Amino acid sequence: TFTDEEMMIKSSVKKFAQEQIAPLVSTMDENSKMEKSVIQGLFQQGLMGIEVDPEYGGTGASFLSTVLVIEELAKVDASVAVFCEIQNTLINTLIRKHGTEEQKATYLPQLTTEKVGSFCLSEAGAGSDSFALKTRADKEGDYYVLNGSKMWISSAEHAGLFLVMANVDPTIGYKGITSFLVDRDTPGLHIGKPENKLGLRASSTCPLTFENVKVPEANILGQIGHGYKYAIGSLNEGRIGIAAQMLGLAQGCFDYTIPYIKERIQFGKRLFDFQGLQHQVAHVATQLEAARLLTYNAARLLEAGKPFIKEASMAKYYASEIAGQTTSKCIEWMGGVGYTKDYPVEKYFRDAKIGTIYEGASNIQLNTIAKHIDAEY
Amino acid sequence: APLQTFTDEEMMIKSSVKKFAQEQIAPLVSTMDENSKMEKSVIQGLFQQGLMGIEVDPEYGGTGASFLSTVLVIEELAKVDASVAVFCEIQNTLINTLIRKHGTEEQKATYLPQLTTEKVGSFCLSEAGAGSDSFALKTRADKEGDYYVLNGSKMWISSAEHAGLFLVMANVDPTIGYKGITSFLVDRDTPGLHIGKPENKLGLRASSTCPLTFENVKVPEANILGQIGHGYKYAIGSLNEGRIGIAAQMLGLAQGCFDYTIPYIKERIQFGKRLFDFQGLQHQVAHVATQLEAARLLTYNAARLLEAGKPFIKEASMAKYYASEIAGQTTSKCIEWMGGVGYTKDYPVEKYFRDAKIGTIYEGASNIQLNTIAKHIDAEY
Amino acid sequence: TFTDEEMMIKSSVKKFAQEQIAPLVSTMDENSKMEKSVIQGLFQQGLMGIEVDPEYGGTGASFLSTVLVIEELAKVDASVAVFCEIQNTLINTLIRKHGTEEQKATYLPQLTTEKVGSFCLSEAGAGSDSFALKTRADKEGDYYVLNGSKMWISSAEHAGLFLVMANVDPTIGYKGITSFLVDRDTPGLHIGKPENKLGLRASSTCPLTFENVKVPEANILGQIGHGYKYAIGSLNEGRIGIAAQMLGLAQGCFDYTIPYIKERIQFGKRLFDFQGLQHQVAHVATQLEAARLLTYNAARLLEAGKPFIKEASMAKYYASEIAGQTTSKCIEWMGGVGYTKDYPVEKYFRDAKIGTIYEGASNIQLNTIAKHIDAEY
Amino acid sequence: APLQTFTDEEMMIKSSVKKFAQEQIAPLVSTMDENSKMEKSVIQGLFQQGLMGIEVDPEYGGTGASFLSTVLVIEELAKVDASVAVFCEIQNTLINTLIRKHGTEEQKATYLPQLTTEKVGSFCLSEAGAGSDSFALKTRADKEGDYYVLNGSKMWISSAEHAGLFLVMANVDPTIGYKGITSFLVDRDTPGLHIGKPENKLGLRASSTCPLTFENVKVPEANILGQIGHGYKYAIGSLNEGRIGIAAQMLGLAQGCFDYTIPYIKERIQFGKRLFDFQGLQHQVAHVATQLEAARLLTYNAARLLEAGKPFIKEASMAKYYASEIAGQTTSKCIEWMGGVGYTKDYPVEKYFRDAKIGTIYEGASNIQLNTIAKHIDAEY
Ligand SMILES: Cc1cc2nc3c(=O)[nH]c(=O)nc-3n(C[C@H](O)[C@H](O)[C@H](O)COP(=O)(O)OP(=O)(O)OC[C@H]3O[C@@H](n4cnc5c(N)ncnc54)[C@H](O)[C@@H]3O)c2cc1C
Ligand SMILES: Cc1cc2nc3c(=O)[nH]c(=O)nc-3n(C[C@H](O)[C@H](O)[C@H](O)COP(=O)(O)OP(=O)(O)OC[C@H]3O[C@@H](n4cnc5c(N)ncnc54)[C@H](O)[C@@H]3O)c2cc1C
Ligand SMILES: Cc1cc2nc3c(=O)[nH]c(=O)nc-3n(C[C@H](O)[C@H](O)[C@H](O)COP(=O)(O)OP(=O)(O)OC[C@H]3O[C@@H](n4cnc5c(N)ncnc54)[C@H](O)[C@@H]3O)c2cc1C
Ligand SMILES: Cc1cc2nc3c(=O)[nH]c(=O)nc-3n(C[C@H](O)[C@H](O)[C@H](O)COP(=O)(O)OP(=O)(O)OC[C@H]3O[C@@H](n4cnc5c(N)ncnc54)[C@H](O)[C@@H]3O)c2cc1C
Ligand SMILES: CC(C)(COP(=O)(O)OP(=O)(O)OC[C@H]1O[C@@H](n2cnc3c(N)ncnc32)[C@H](O)[C@@H]1OP(=O)(O)O)[C@@H](O)C(=O)NCCC(=O)NCCSS
Ligand SMILES: CC(C)(COP(=O)(O)OP(=O)(O)OC[C@H]1O[C@@H](n2cnc3c(N)ncnc32)[C@H](O)[C@@H]1OP(=O)(O)O)[C@@H](O)C(=O)NCCC(=O)NCCSS
Ligand SMILES: CC(C)(COP(=O)(O)OP(=O)(O)OC[C@H]1O[C@@H](n2cnc3c(N)ncnc32)[C@H](O)[C@@H]1OP(=O)(O)O)[C@@H](O)C(=O)NCCC(=O)NCCSS
Ligand SMILES: CC(C)(COP(=O)(O)OP(=O)(O)OC[C@H]1O[C@@H](n2cnc3c(N)ncnc32)[C@H](O)[C@@H]1OP(=O)(O)O)[C@@H](O)C(=O)NCCC(=O)NCCSS
Ligand SMILES: [Cl-]
Ligand SMILES: [Cl-]
Ligand SMILES: [Cl-]
Ligand SMILES: [Cl-]
Ligand SMILES: [Cl-]
Ligand SMILES: [Cl-]
Ligand SMILES: [Cl-]
Ligand SMILES: [Cl-]
Ligand SMILES: [Cl-]
Ligand SMILES: [Cl-]
Repeated sequence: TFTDEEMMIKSSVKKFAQEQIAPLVSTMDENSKMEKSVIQGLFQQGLMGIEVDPEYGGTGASFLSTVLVIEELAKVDASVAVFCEIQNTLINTLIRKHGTEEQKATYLPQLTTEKVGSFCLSEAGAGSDSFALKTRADKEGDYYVLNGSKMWISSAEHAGLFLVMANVDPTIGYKGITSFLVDRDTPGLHIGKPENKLGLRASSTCPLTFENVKVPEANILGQIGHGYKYAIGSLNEGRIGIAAQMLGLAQGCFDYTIPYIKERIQFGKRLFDFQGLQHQVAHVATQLEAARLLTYNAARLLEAGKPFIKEASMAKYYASEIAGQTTSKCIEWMGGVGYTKDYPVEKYFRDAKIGTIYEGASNIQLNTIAKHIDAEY
Repeated sequence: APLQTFTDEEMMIKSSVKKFAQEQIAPLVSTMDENSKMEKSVIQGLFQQGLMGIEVDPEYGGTGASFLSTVLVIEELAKVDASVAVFCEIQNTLINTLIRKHGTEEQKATYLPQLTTEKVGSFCLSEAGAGSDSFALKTRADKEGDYYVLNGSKMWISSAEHAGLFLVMANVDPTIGYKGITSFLVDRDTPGLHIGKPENKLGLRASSTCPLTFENVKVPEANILGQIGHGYKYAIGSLNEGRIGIAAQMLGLAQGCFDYTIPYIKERIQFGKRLFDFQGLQHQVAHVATQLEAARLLTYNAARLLEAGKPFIKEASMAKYYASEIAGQTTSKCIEWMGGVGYTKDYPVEKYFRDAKIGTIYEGASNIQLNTIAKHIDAEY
Repeated sequence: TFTDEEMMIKSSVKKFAQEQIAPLVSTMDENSKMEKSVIQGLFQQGLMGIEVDPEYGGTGASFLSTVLVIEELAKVDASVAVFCEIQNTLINTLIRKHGTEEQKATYLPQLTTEKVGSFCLSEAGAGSDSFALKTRADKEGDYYVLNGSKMWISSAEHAGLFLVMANVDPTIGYKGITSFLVDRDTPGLHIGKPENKLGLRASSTCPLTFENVKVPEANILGQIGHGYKYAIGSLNEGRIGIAAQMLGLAQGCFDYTIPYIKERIQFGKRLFDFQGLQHQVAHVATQLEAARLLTYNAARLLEAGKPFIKEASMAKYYASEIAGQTTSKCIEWMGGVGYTKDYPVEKYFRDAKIGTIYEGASNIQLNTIAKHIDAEY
Repeated sequence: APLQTFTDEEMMIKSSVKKFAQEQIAPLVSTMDENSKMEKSVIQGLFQQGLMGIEVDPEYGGTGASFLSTVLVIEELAKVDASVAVFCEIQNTLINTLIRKHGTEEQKATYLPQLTTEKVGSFCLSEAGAGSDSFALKTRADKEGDYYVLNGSKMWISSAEHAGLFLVMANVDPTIGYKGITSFLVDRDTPGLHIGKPENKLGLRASSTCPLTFENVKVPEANILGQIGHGYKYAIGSLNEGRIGIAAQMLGLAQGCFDYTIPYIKERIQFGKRLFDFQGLQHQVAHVATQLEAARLLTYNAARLLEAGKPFIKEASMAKYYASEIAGQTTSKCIEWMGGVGYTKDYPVEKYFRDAKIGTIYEGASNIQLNTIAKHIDAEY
């Protein structure tokens, strides 16, 4: 039961996705390249500043709107959904919450209209162990020198803004981790070739290297040493976003597959009429239902200002795990055609597999959930 | 708002039941299980606390609360004793609802004040040859003057040992199949009605479960509940609601089991660590917690859909299937997390395990839930 | 494919179980009491000395014969099976392997004819962490004083011999653990009342208290400080025994249930003809087949003198887990009648649940398998 | 003796294929996957190593080895590349077996020497309207003098791009249903036979999978393989063995993936620990190891049952179902254990994952395997 605005935004995104994205899904996947038409369409439609204030060109909508947009996009293409998720839930939120009036006035208008941001936390030696990051920041008078590397950076290929976590004092561990706003065009910053991936292929995923990258002191986001707090704070909200992506992906796969099994006839009946298959369908539908409830409930808790971290982890864990199961089963229900790239279900399957890995792997979600359970008893 | 946000009345009712269960039920749980016998004090308490007429209008002695209140009461009772919870669920969700929905004004005035104050009802559908296939029931009702004569048998009748009222589904015209099935309000002490000995069961042992036989049982024509030949409709309609009620029971028992077990694994030490600090065990606990959360949301959402007058049958089936399946998994894992002590009757987790197993069988076995969900999915595409 | 002797032993055990045990299963379960007639029959049939040399009244059979016997008994009553498994795989084996010729001459003739043995490792503070056992043994000239308590001792109510693990020097930790042959009627040895259990109810499970229990130095089994090794060695073999018990229990439950679902009619069909149910049955059958192959292969690896520990753990883990799944499903396939004590499937379900707990709980089995996988690469 | 105790010849053949696969196949696996194109060198190499006539008698240029040897060759190949394994599986367990078991002495003398040395065969059963329902195939064979004229189409034909021989199931009398189905030996260069474009696939990409069409394809009556109208029996007979072959492929690919992943999780450090030392991950690994072990035993036992002339169809279905299902779970878990690198094509685990998914679909989808298993269980009680 959504507000009028939430319902309108959902219907608008559904139309946009069907008309502007669906025709391109296959070719974007094949060539690991999101089309400019889609990217600029997202900005044009106000989908890159959903919660940002209108004064900065934002839509001014609710967090649940962002969730419904992510879900609705992912029903067509999970790659476009995460592209939208990163901008809204990681980049925009961090700048909204911790930016100075100066930083907000500068960056938010660009971020709602044409500039793409990348969230730069992970390194080769700091994946699940994010706070072991070795990218360092040395204060030299009016600027900081950044040295290190990042790995797996989503949207980096054409990003203009990099939100970079770097340690200003490695002798104090994670409490030296600080957030920096870094412009693309700066000596020493290199964005490498996008990875060649199993799925999520249209979402660029690039290595970064920082060779004596110089960042003005005014480009520190928030307080020195609090960057670890901002990283995991934004990722707590990001887990709801990834729950929504995984949900939408799984739903889109399911929605496509049921009409097929209704129409396909073997042994004189609809595939849907074999009870073994009906039971698998019903089991999966129940899991999709549970996933949707967990995702929306986490979102509503966040909106209400209630504790939501355990619930966000629960949604991301469950939705990502059941998206793997849903997509795997849909290929089977389709049979042979499901194994071919002429049908969409094999892409949903390839895309879903990422969900149990990024924004905190499944084991990490369970660790977080257990910590919360320990504190409740 | 979040699914766990309740009205003031819902919150107050939940709180009262928690207190009542802990004070009046918990000390008797073990004895009742051991002896397969519900205590009169507990039955009296349920009535005295208003828990047998939760949604019934205050004009008939009821509390006039929401359906979600009934769900919360069942859950809360089941955290302490699943057998007491089903006793409450049958009265509210099957018996009272059938009469509230399909009774004449005279029938409501006559039966509801008794059902809210002292009289227990039994729902009588199933037979030896008609379990999942309920509408193959062979109990027949033959019209003689202004009465019907009932002949046949029923099986698996819960609360029969104490019930004053039996809501009996019987066929008035077996040649038209299910469309002959009719609901009858049969009083306990009607000549020809025999209540057999209670089953010796794995769990839910304090809830009496008895066979019935009908030998020329005379029932006035006025004692038909609703329209002749619509008994099948009324039975399954009430069971659609009862499925949310069984979801609530399964949820509550799984939660009670889990809540008991976590403090133990935090306290118990092996290899110098709390059991809770073994990551394998932690992951299992977190996975189970997630399933409990999903089961809760499914159950409450089904209840809210029902309250909003929205379609709820698929969702009720989803809640019952899911809650019952994860109640089995939850209780099975809790025994393991407890270790050896979990396998003994000196601890409560083995009873929760035995009790949970019924949830995938009664009020429509799991396969039947899946068949129902599939029918709705086919209609949606 | 088995040897002529293995086939003959299996066939005679099947007969003995159906004629002498089956009629008593319900009552033994209801009363939590093993019948003396059943115990006498086990000894009389040569089932309590399966691999013991004929010198000592044994049957002189193979280890796989012991596995087949435990499986066949468990098809009728898991409680009777474990009684047999403890005697053969834990007690007899330890005395055969580590006994002096005088100890063998004394105890093995008794253990094959009338005397029941109990294996005494676990304590309240030492279950999974067995080697944290606090029962101590002090040498006082020609004897050892044992002080402490044990928990969960199977067969204790009837046992004339207790094989006890006690620590002779706790500063050395587990390397002080030593094994002692203790006669029932020794002062200071108190056997508590049997546990009131969920299942395996006919197998007595008692606490023991050792208040200054004096064991002659002649009654040390093996070398001092090597008791930890004997304990876990016998338990490696015991794990194959419990796999066989769990296999038999699950197979007996399955074998009972299939005729019912073929005979029972709903909606004008045999229950067996509903495809959802068929698929569940076929899935369980596949797991039963896999559990059997794991159990027998582990047994053959032991007999061939090949490494078998990883394989024994895999068998016990898998067979116990699928015994729980099989019995849970069988109740569902039977419907209402499966939930009543008038039918046998609810007992199989209560009995199966102990399989993932005793003889090293599932998590411990997985830790062991992981240690071996670690060593293979 | 344990199921992993082989004959000296079986051990020798396993070792030989391991060496061949590592030296001749491993370097090319990524290119073949990327290009969807099997390399000529690999196919030539399979023939040269004697891997395309494993069980064929030496009088026809075969090795005359055991069926378990074929299983071990398939397993060992799939550890490196499941596409190459299926290429070998079809030739040995479908094509060579059909002709060995049901060919005349003349057909054996003509075809087996070709098939053991240079000629690839395709097995042509499935159609767009006849997948799981194979025997609903509509390809017709009409008698015209001493010849049969084939008309229709096939779908999903593996190895078609390279095949010189097509074993085609066609119905000579559609009015008698499945009893009209007949196997035909059809040369690639027969007029009227057209091989369509290879499918663009999720995995198994180096194995060509093509549609066929038959326009008045004239076959001499001597080219019927076996008895007219028994082609349904021959086809499903060969598929019962092929199910053990696919079990072996799924087993080998899962094992290869597993074997690659364990050293990685031993060496990768996070939070100061090897990934292998996180107990949650350890338990997942141990669980997967147990499943692999169980799949191996099911696979080898089914093979040994077949060799002993014992009933093996239920066991073959159990092996294929179980191995395919756990290959999916194994490869899915390996990607997770690897983390980010597992999701990239620079590492080999994502290909195992994509390849494994075909296992639950071809050679009789999982549901069909369960149906077959159930039919045998019914006969046993
Ligand atoms: C396509 C893609 C896009 C991404 N997007 C971004 C991005 O935009 N910005 C960014 O900063 N990062 C991004 N990530 C990085 C992502 O968050 C990491 O891949 C993830 O955190 C896991 O790190 P890892 O790959 O180093 O795996 P590892 O940390 O090496 O984990 C491997 C396995 O070890 C297990 N494991 C690790 N630690 C524990 C533990 N303590 N307990 C139990 N199990 C454990 C994990 O659960 C996992 O199963 C992206 C990654 C990918 C693949
Ligand atoms: C303790 C207890 C209390 C009960 N309470 C009551 C009560 O108060 N009043 C009352 O009327 N009944 C009551 N029931 C009856 C209960 O609802 C039935 O046991 C249940 O509906 C199953 O019927 P059955 O036992 O005959 O099993 P069956 O119908 O024989 O089912 C056996 C198995 O077959 C499967 N199956 C059956 N049909 C299909 C199908 N079409 N497709 C796929 N699978 C199928 C089922 O899912 C199940 O797994 C109670 C039962 C018990 C055990
Ligand atoms: C009926 C019965 C009969 C028995 N028979 C005998 C007998 O004859 N003789 C005898 O000596 N003993 C016997 N046992 C004892 C049995 O072996 C123990 O109950 C078992 O080893 C577990 O010990 P615990 O009960 O203290 O549970 P705990 O050790 O407290 O374990 C509880 C849970 O914690 C988990 N856990 C513990 N350690 C770890 C770890 N390192 N990593 C991950 N998870 C962990 C366990 O897997 C389990 O899930 C019997 C027990 C029973 C119930
Ligand atoms: C890469 C590839 C290679 C192949 N190789 C060959 C080859 O060389 N030669 C050849 O002839 N064929 C080959 N096959 C065809 C393959 O065997 C079929 O795809 C398979 O039998 C499934 O048929 P289908 O694709 O039409 O799916 P369908 O028959 O439409 O099945 C779709 C789904 O419906 C379910 N279903 C169908 N019937 C039932 C039932 N009765 N009960 C319960 N569930 C049911 C299935 O289990 C599956 O989940 C190949 C296929 C592929 C994709
Ligand atoms: C967050 C992280 C890195 C912390 O692990 P670890 O180093 O073991 O953390 P801890 O020792 O428990 O705590 C360190 C600090 O983090 C905080 N913290 C840890 N998890 C948190 C969470 N989920 N939410 C908020 N704070 C958290 C702790 O409160 C502590 O801060 P303070 O000293 O100010 O109280 C880990 O749990 C995690 O989530 N890793 C995956 C990160 C991720 O999602 N990456 C994906 C990037 S986009 S694909
Ligand atoms: C309800 C029942 C018996 C019907 O099975 P079946 O005979 O296959 O039903 P159908 O042939 O699909 O339809 C029969 C009638 O019931 C209706 N119906 C079936 N399921 C229904 C449901 N869940 N809700 C409402 N109506 C339902 C049908 O619409 C039809 O009525 P109409 O002719 O008025 O449209 C079966 O689905 C079921 O739920 N069985 C278990 C019953 C149960 O829960 N027993 C427990 C008692 S307490 S333990
Ligand atoms: C065996 C036990 C107690 C060891 O605990 P743990 O902390 O892992 O011990 P470790 O540090 O691994 O090693 C201690 C010694 O035991 C040995 N050991 C451990 N597990 C072993 C096994 N499965 N087989 C053989 N030896 C084993 C080690 O080799 C070491 O001996 P050495 O010092 O001579 O090399 C534990 O893994 C276990 O299995 N617990 C359950 C015990 C059980 O089955 N109880 C049931 C009784 S009847 S229900
Ligand atoms: C075999 C097949 C096609 C037919 O199923 P179905 O319609 O239920 O067949 P049935 O009615 O049970 O029996 C039809 C005939 O086939 C026989 N048969 C069926 N399954 C058999 C099996 N597994 N082994 C041997 N014979 C079998 C029957 O005995 C009967 O022949 P007879 O009249 O001589 O006794 C189906 O079960 C199957 O296996 N489908 C998948 C086919 C496959 O593997 N395709 C892959 C090609 S390569 S990817
Ligand atoms: Cl803003
Ligand atoms: Cl991108
Ligand atoms: Cl009312
Ligand atoms: Cl009662
Ligand atoms: Cl789930
Ligand atoms: Cl001996
Ligand atoms: Cl005993
Ligand atoms: Cl399994
Ligand atoms: Cl030959
Ligand atoms: Cl090819």
